[PDB]
Amino acid sequence: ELPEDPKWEFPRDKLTLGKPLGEGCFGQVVMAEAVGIDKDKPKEAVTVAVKMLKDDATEKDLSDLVSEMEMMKMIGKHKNIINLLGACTQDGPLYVIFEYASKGNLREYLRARRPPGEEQMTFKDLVSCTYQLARGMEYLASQKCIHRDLAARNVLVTENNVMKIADFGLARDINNIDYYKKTTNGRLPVKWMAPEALFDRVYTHQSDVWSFGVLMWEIFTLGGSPYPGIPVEELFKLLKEGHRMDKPANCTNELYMMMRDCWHAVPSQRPTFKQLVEDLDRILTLT
Ligand SMILES: */C=C/C(=O)N1CCC(c2ccc(-c3nc(Nc4cc(C)n[nH]4)cc(N4CCN(C)CC4)n3)cc2)CC1
Ligand code: NA
Repeated sequence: ELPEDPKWEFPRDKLTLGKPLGEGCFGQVVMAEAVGIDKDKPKEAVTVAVKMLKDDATEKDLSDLVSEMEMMKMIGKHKNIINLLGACTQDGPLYVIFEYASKGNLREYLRARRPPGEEQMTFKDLVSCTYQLARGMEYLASQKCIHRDLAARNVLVTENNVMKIADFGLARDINNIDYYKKTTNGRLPVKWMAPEALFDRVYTHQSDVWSFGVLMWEIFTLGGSPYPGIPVEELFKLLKEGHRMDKPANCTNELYMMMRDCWHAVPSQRPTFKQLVEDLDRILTLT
């Protein structure tokens, strides 16, 4: 069925599925206890998150879940990327086992910390969040990975408020895009997507940078919805004409100019992740 990969395999007898965390796209995610998944402590149970198919799964859903698991393998480890811990790939349903982030996705996290007009985000927190995600994305870029679905909803927050890029279902090696074919990039959410991904059917690191701009806007509006009141059907005409989202209130001119830089029409005129990391480092240090 699936070719065995001993390096990553995890005994099913050692995994105890628990309460569900939620559902979307090609899968479901449940909380679980894994005994000895940290090999240095073979009798310790760790709380983990298990991604598996839903009952109404399609062939494509399975393909996507396999693709995500395989991608997590190719990427290697980093503090701001959700860690693959192992997989049950043999003699039963596909379980992809990830490190557990207790606080769920960043969009809901930020929305829950909006003031009345479960605590409050400081400016420094927002910049920190942004910086962590830039570092994650820089590392990703260096591993030849394009994520293609960057967005607040695809970031998980740990118990200690560490930001972890997640949901690698759409992620590709940079060389594994079907350039110029009309079906290419057809499953990317339009409001986070670089124009060239649609108009040219390509996807480079600079396309991810565009998405990161949108994510920055989400962060600074505390989980606001991009292009409020503009239907998806009308976006791409407005973008060709040079329309861009206005500056969020609790955001500096400098950080807004960085967003606008990520949204440069010309992909090559956008900053790299490395430049974003350096700039955010400087700003975070100063605050
Ligand atoms: C469509 C893209 C895609 O691949 N999916 C859609 C969204 C689905 C989803 C993912 C994650 C959660 C989720 N996860 C966690 N923790 C977690 C998950 C992982 C892999 N590691 N840690 C926690 C939560 N919550 C929900 C509300 N609780 C109050 C807090 C914890 N939710 C849900 C859905 C995946 C597939
Ligand atoms: Na089914």
